[PDB]
Amino acid sequence: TAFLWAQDRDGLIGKDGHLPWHLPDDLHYFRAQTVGKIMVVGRRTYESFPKRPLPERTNVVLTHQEDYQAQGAVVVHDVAAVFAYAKQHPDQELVIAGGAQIFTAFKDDVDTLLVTRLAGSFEGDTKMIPLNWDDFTKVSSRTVEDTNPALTHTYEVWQKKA
Ligand SMILES: COc1cc(Cc2c[nH+]c(N)nc2N)cc(OCCC[C@@H](CCC(=O)[O-])C(=O)[O-])c1Br
Repeated sequence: TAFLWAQDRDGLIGKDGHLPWHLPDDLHYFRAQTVGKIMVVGRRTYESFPKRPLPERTNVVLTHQEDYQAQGAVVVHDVAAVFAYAKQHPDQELVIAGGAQIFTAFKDDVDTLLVTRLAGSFEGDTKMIPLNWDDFTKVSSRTVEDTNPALTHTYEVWQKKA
């Protein structure tokens, strides 16, 4: 299982139910880090995607609303239904794309961290969840410089130690 996210310097992830920034290079990497996989999102992060569902992946939407309708997405109500879906498909990797209430609900079962780190600081209201960064190694780090310098970003792959 991987966590897919992008933060600012301080660990901010969201503002007012949307992204605090617009970064196109990172949302092209959101597409193709999840083209083909089982993508898990909380119900609020699903509703804030422009296309609903976004294509070519399984979108799994976690919601406590028994009646919630998302045509073409896998609508489930608890974590044990996400893993009971992921057990049915042994060839598709599980990717937890957020927000903060879903990254709490799979905190214990993550093995990889796919972080984008923005060099700047943005205003918002949601942070990334606290994680034991000492339990993971940074394997791979690739920087991309943007002509807005707050938007210069590093893509970092972390993998959990034995
Ligand atoms: C709510 O706002 C968003 C937040 C994210 C969240 C997010 C972004 N980036 C990263 N790396 N981690 C995240 N958790 C993704 C997203 O759409 C991904 C869009 C993929 C599009 C192509 C987008 C593009 O043209 O760049 C597609 O059609 O597959 C949107 Br819109």
